[PDB]
Amino acid sequence: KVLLIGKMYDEIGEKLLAEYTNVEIIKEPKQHQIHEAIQDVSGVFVRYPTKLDAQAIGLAKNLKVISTSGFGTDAIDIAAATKRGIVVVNNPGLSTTAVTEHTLSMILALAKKLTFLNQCVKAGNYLIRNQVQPIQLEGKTLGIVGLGRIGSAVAKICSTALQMRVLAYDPYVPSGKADTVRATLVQDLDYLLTESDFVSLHPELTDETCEMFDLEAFKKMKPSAFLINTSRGKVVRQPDLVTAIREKLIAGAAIDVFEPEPPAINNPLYEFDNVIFSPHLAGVTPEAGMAAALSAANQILQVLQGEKPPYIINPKVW
Amino acid sequence: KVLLIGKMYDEIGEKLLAEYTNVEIIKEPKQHQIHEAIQDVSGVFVRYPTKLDAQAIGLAKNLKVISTSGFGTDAIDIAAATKRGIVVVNNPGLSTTAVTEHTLSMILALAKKLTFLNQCVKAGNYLIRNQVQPIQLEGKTLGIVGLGRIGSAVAKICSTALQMRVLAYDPYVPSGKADTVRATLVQDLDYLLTESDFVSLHPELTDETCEMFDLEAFKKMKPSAFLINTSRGKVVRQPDLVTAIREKLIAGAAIDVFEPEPPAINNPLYEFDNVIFSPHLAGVTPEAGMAAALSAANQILQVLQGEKPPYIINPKVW
Ligand SMILES: NC(=O)c1ccc[n+]([C@@H]2O[C@H](COP(=O)([O-])OP(=O)(O)OC[C@H]3O[C@@H](n4cnc5c(N)ncnc54)[C@H](O)[C@@H]3O)[C@@H](O)[C@H]2O)c1
Ligand SMILES: NC(=O)c1ccc[n+]([C@@H]2O[C@H](COP(=O)([O-])OP(=O)(O)OC[C@H]3O[C@@H](n4cnc5c(N)ncnc54)[C@H](O)[C@@H]3O)[C@@H](O)[C@H]2O)c1
Ligand SMILES: NC(=O)c1ccc[n+]([C@@H]2O[C@H](COP(=O)([O-])OP(=O)(O)OC[C@H]3O[C@@H](n4cnc5c(N)ncnc54)[C@H](O)[C@@H]3O)[C@@H](O)[C@H]2O)c1
Ligand SMILES: NC(=O)c1ccc[n+]([C@@H]2O[C@H](COP(=O)([O-])OP(=O)(O)OC[C@H]3O[C@@H](n4cnc5c(N)ncnc54)[C@H](O)[C@@H]3O)[C@@H](O)[C@H]2O)c1
Repeated sequence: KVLLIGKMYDEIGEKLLAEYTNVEIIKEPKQHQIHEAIQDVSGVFVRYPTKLDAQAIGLAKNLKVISTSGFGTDAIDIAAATKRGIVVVNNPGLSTTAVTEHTLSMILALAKKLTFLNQCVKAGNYLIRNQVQPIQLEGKTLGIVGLGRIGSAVAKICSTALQMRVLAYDPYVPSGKADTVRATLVQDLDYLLTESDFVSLHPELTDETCEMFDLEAFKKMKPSAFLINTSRGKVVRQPDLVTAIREKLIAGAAIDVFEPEPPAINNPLYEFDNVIFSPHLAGVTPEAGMAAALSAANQILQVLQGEKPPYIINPKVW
Repeated sequence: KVLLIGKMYDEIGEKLLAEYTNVEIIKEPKQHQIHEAIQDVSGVFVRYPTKLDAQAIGLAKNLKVISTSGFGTDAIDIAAATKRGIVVVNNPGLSTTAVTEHTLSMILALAKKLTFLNQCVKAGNYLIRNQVQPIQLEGKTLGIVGLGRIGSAVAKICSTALQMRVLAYDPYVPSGKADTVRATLVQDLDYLLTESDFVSLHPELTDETCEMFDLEAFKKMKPSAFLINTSRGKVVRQPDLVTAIREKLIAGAAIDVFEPEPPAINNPLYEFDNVIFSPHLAGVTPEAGMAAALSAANQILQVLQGEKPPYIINPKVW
């Protein structure tokens, strides 16, 4: 009595759901296919970015729970569920460890000039060791923008294990949270820009953070400093980032998120040896996919058994 | 009087020697320049790889201490110094943090397939994200070969911060050292090979460890496992490593040390996308150079004051 609008990130969530419910799978949804199989179901799983409009909720009679595939909920008609007594739940933060490790990977890679030194050896220029010198992270200053799930885990590892001085900028967290991860929360963003040897951004994308890192920000940063962005592409005004690299306002950057996405085949950032990329894979591990599949599949069984799930979007229904 | 055959890695070691001794510096030393300036000095610092033969030792009348720039001592005639009552000291272990960070850099890089994913994006193959999936380190098993200065620091960070199960193989270490870094010391090496998802080498190069990682070792390793070598090139028999990669006995490797060194323009390892390189820079940071310069400069002053230095190579002179 459950419909899967799109496949889950891991098959374990499908096997678990088949233990307790009659499961139906729609693989590539169109405007008409969804409804003719949604009219009688009691639970629905929506894969981002597939959309679920008011026409779909109106036809699902026994529907009691809507679950997204991840944090994204913009494609779902929340209003149609709050009035009808339907609880809607998302699955956020289940790739926190993945991006935390991925962020660390890019900080170390920039410090050890990894991708550059790899090509030099691969092209027989092993003697580049006489001209290039890596950087030791122990003792350097890390600037964390956004002390959320990822920012805290990154801060915790860099301050204690890597023995870095971690500054944090996040006005929406209690003043005592930065001390729990041995970081120092600051109130002025300019202070974090001038003092950091590395700047890694993990904030939510808001109207405030949209293009928060423009040319005005890059000027304040040390010329030897580096930028890491695993959050969202729009957080950095990319032309100003191209300017900072070319005019050497910063020593380099590591980029997992782009604007626009996907980045064009001839992105000007590709030319620089001090900029490295990953194709938006920071939170894409097999383990993270299982967690999203489990959390989404399991919260379905919670509502069908009367238990309050942890990630309700409309609390006015409980 | 103290002679510097070559500059120290940092000027701080030279300033310290000038505080207490009459210091002379030869920047690009020749064999005959050494002879004409060593006759009256009482301490000498030799920058690798310059050689100090019996002819130079024989001409140094007031000589009481010889200090190398690092761990390397093969260019010094120890026998000719041991006979004349001259103490020889090296400078090992002064880049422990550097190699620890560099080792971590390569473990993360392999897990996130960094250089491969970097080239794909830079060449317009951004859609490689649909075919390749990174690895999450949390929960995987790290096999540390050699639980010394570097092996312990790598173990401590990987066990607690990165949340890995850390195994260690080292028959010459007390059983309780692995517990101080939240690792598990094992007595059978085969156990570490079969259980590890990552194997990182940090042993001393002895006749026991010489080519310790041959084809028999690679067969026991998981096909999904990776190899990291920042210790010495002879610890891995390079042909067997080339075979293991090509026959897919292991998932990849990271190499900072080679045998032979330097690697040629046509090293067979270069063809593979799952093998990454650094040109023997794991322990080469500005901080590491300062520490080595201090230790080398300090052991010179220690012998000139009658104090026993900690890194004597020929203890039979004391
Ligand atoms: N991929 C990365 O993560 C990363 C990060 C930082 C720097 N780099 C690269 O590493 C190199 C060193 O970093 P830096 O900040 O000290 O730059 P730098 O210009 O301040 O000093 C680098 C030295 O190495 C020499 N050199 C640099 N690039 C070379 C090349 N392609 N071929 C031959 N010789 C070269 C230069 O003559 C210079 O003296 C730069 O080319 C930079 O683009 C790469
Ligand atoms: N590259 C990937 O694969 C990937 C995966 C997951 C998440 N992300 C992104 O990484 C980022 C971090 O994720 P998260 O789980 O930590 O989110 P989160 O909700 O846990 O934390 C976001 C933080 O941003 C802070 N913040 C809000 N406005 C700010 C501002 N003006 N200045 C500074 N800080 C501000 C908030 O107080 C919050 O603590 C998000 O933007 C998310 O979309 C990327
Ligand atoms: N740190 C690194 O640089 C690193 C580490 C491991 C693997 N790799 C590379 O990543 C790729 C995938 O890793 P794997 O161990 O899972 O290999 P795999 O043989 O287990 O299969 C990988 C999957 O991705 C696809 N794929 C593999 N190589 C591809 C390529 N060059 N272009 C497009 N699609 C490809 C295949 O269709 C397959 O389904 C391999 O090419 C491997 O050499 C790089
Ligand atoms: N730039 C570089 O890449 C760089 C820098 C420094 C050192 N190194 C090399 O890496 C290693 C540095 O490690 P370290 O500083 O901790 O030295 P270390 O002496 O403190 O540790 C070496 C360990 O090897 C262990 N070992 C000896 N025989 C073994 C065996 N048969 N099996 C397993 N383990 C054995 C010893 O018990 C010892 O603990 C050395 O090989 C050194 O030459 C490389």
